[PDB]
Amino acid sequence: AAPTIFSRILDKSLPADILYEDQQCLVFRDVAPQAPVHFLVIPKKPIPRISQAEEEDQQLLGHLLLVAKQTAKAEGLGDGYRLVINDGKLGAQSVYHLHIHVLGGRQLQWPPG
Amino acid sequence: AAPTIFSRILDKSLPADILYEDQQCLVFRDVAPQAPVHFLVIPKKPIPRISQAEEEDQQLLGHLLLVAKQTAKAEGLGDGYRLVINDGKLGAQSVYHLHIHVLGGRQLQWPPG
Ligand SMILES: C[As](C)(=O)[O-]
Repeated sequence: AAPTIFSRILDKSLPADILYEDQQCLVFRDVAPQAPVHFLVIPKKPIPRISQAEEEDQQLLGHLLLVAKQTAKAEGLGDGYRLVINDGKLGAQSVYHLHIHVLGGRQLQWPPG
Repeated sequence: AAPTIFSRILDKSLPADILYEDQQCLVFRDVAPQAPVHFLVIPKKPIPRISQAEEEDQQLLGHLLLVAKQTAKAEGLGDGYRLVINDGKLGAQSVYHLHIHVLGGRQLQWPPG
């Protein structure tokens, strides 16, 4: 039944560098950054993976992408960035709580893994 | 906005392998695939890049993520996949019309470019 590590970031049990918070979501820096700017946008609702989002999540999912781009701008990513959502094993999903990676501050390569 | 190659996919002047279409969006296979399954989810509203989405796009943005995961399921991506949105030069955004890449059918690496 126990929730993921992200539930303990959300309830502030685990210290994190939090960039933004509202009643729907939380934004915090990734502690294993893959770029000079690397942060995560997560819903408070513990959707485990994008494959398990439902129609009722439409507004929340749109809010997560708007918060990602608002936070990218606040972090100074004016020359481009990348949003990544990993689902399951082949996506290399680490924590089974929905998160959007935001990466910037270097040239991102193609393919994206 | 200037016409892009996506304008020619949307008006069906440029043939594509179209997986899904509704009032709000179009889904078609990427012609330079980076994985055995690689398709694009695009809005019909020509938002040039995620950095230029606005609050009024919330419902559309949520719809694009739900169509991405519904189409991933229809394409048999039950072992995981990756969603990628590129913004601007450092994101390696090729076409200035908002698109979500969906990649599956192989193990995606980390970092994601
Ligand atoms: C051919 As493309 C739209 O993945 O840069």
